[PDB]
Amino acid sequence: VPFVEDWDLVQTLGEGAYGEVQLAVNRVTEEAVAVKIVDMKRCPENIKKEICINKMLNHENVVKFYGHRREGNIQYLFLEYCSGGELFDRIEPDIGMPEPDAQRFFHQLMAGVVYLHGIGITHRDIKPENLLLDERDNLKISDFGLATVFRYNNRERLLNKMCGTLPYVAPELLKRREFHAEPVDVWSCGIVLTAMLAGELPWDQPSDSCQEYSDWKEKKTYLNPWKKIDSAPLALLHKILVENPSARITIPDIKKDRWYNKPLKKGAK
Ligand SMILES: O=C(Nc1ccccc1N1CCNCC1)c1csc(-n2ncc3ccccc32)n1
Repeated sequence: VPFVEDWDLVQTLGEGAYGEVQLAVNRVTEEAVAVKIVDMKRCPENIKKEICINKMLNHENVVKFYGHRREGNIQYLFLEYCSGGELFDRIEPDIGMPEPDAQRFFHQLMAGVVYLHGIGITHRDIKPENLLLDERDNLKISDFGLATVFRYNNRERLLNKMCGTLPYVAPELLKRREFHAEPVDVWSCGIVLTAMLAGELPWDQPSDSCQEYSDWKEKKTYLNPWKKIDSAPLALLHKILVENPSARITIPDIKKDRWYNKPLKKGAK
């Protein structure tokens, strides 16, 4: 058993356009889970898609989906709780974080992205606010509200929907009518890596009109944020933040990168 199906809402984890995320604790087991609550009266289609995609997810670096409950016009998505909070909060403004910590988070982010791409899913909005940490500081990708299928029955479909978050979005999304999904998620991962190592975002958007983006294209790496980044991870960023998505490094090649494979001091937590 009796009561095992009861959950107590104990605290608000966050509030935003998606609704709110609360921490819930099981009345009997004390198991902690996150609950995304949405007033479907203010979706029903978006919600269904998010649930359908969540149902496909089973990986250690992706927030797990436990199920959902519909109480009238309120939808309840039960998700894996990540007590370590958002990666965003581990990034010190203007500083970033220690390189070994950034590398470990990057390895884990890559593992989650490889998994998603392997099942034909693109996240479309990778950024530190959406990357969560568990009790051992293991990274988990969250928020599949913009996620979509880019490969089905072994055939790729090109994307055309402009979406994401400007400082993280790849340049082809702003310039081209259609584009491949994978390089767009690679690019945002490179912006996340830059933020972790420098504590700042390099540009407002990767447009010709953006001076900071122009400076990067001109290899002015003596300027911030680049100047703050050691040569080895900077060499990886030179391969990721490549304007032409067809020339941009792919994940299998990121896995062969020198910095990616450099032993640094960091363990779980
Ligand atoms: O799936 C989750 N969230 C989630 C699911 C769907 C849309 C948005 C979110 N959030 C919004 C706030 N930033 C993170 C993504 C989720 C699973 S655990 C969790 N947790 N855990 C700790 C925590 C602290 C702040 C915000 C969310 C948090 N959130």
